[PDB]
Amino acid sequence: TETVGKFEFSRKDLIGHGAFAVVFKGRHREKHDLEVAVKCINKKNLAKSQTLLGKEIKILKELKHENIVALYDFQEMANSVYLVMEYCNGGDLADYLHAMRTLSEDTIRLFLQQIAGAMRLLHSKGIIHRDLKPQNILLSNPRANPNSIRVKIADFGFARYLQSNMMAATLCGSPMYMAPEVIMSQHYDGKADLWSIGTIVYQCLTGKAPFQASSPQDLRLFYEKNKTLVPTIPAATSAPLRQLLLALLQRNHKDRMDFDEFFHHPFLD
Ligand SMILES: CCC(=O)Nc1cccc(Oc2nc(Nc3ccc(N4CCN(C)CC4)cc3OC)ncc2Cl)c1
Ligand SMILES: [Mg+2]
Repeated sequence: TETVGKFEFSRKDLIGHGAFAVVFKGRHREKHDLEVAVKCINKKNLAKSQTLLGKEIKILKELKHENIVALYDFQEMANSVYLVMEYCNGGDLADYLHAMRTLSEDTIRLFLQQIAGAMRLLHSKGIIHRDLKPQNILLSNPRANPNSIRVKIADFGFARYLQSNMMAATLCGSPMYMAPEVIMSQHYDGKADLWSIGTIVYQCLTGKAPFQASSPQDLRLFYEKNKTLVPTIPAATSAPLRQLLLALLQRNHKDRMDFDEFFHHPFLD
């Protein structure tokens, strides 16, 4: 039993062991029914793990939202960092998709409405996530309201503030979810995240990536050679969902849907 402020956990109660964090279940030390997740350095990748967890503290201490995993406390030192976070008892979207194979439009809509709510806060704060993918979208059952299941965006280790007249250029994220401009080593902005979201939505709908390749390098070459990208959308797809996907999965960020359009899109009614 280790303690971090008013919280405790045991390293028996593993949640998961990523390359840049190890996460354990724990609880408040007074209020034992308040569950938490405690994120720790992965010493196999100490320097990078420490950097990412420090960056996550900097971003998350500024974000309170129902659809973003909450940072309850943290403890940063020269050689160790801990985050104490809201426990998401439903696990990740990736595991859910692995079981469901595909999601109905109504479920996509429920989840996407919540993601958009989170993204509205990020966009208003000038923050880009840069690693949106099903492994970083968590589910929580916190319930006498309709559709009480909650989506929570996690893993802000790669996120940054981006001033509204500036472009980012750091290469980070997961190749299969990365916007073309990102993986082609160009300058990008907040619309890179909208591509990632479009690819998650497409994956939920069809069970596949919109643009398949054998490796990151292959996917890059594919985007380089194809000046327009058109995802294959099933004929059964509703017209608002088809239009949303086509507007999100535009190769060129200038042509891609922007935030205001995304938040007010007919599909999300
Ligand atoms: C390798 C999986 C992992 O550790 N992934 C992850 C990714 C992002 C954040 C995170 O931390 C948290 N995880 C949870 N919950 C949670 C997260 C992941 C799972 N998995 C993921 C897939 N595995 C195959 C099974 C369990 C189970 C979980 O509960 C039940 N709740 C709060 C935080 Cl801060 C953990
Ligand atoms: Mg961009």
